Amino acid sequence: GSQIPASEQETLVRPKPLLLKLLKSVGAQKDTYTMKEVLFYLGQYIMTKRLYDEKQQHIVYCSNDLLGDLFGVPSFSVKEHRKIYTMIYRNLVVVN
Amino acid sequence: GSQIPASEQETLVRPKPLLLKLLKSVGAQKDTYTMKEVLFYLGQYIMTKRLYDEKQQHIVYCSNDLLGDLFGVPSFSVKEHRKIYTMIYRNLVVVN
Ligand SMILES: O=C(O)[C@H](c1ccc(Cl)cc1)N1C(=O)c2cc(I)ccc2NC(=O)[C@@H]1c1ccc(Cl)cc1
Ligand SMILES: O=C(O)[C@H](c1ccc(Cl)cc1)N1C(=O)c2cc(I)ccc2NC(=O)[C@@H]1c1ccc(Cl)cc1
Repeated sequence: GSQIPASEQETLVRPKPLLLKLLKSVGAQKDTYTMKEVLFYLGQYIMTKRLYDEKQQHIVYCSNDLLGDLFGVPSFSVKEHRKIYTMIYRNLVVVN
Repeated sequence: GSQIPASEQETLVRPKPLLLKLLKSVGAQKDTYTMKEVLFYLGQYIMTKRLYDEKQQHIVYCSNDLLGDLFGVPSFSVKEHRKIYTMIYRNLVVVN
């Protein structure tokens, strides 16, 4: 989360089928996570498939990728935390 | 429009306050347009403010532009025709 209220970073959530598959494919193994954990695994993911741009590393390109289907965009910046979060929020259910 | 029938491109619409200002900001001067015209002005806007990705030209990076707020995305592909129509529709009222 970095600059997302730490309180919000610990928010307990249940990823929907598509996001859950993304997570487990990189090593995750629960059905319930904290936002901070999702970001972490989503972080490994980006890193392993190298969805980042070599010369412009803070920009991710997920056009022809499963991530692109979850987020619904061809690219985003890892510097804009609030936007990534809301993009992640649509692929899960917040456990109350 | 494209991938979208001509019957749909000619649909009559009334942009909402923000999209309207957006349109008039690039030379438009009506309060009601056809989808085809909105796309055209929106095309000039994108081009005029150089919002296209230099190395992935089919991607409109509108993250830090008012266009980002209206479309609700940090970016989008000009190949996703139906998605663009949807984003535009949310910003207007179809003149019945
Ligand atoms: O570790 C961080 O603090 C940072 C981060 C950036 C934005 C947000 Cl919302 C949370 C965390 N982050 C990265 O900088 C990062 C960037 C790339 I390019 C690749 C991996 C990576 N690793 C991270 O753990 C996160 C991160 C992971 C997934 C996503 Cl979608 C965004 C950022
Ligand atoms: O001219 C077209 O047929 C095409 C177009 C693409 C998608 C849709 Cl839905 C309608 C029209 N189009 C562009 O390819 C385009 C691309 C860029 I990058 C910049 C301008 C541009 N000009 C256009 O007239 C359109 C277009 C304009 C605005 C938007 Cl939001 C999307 C496409």
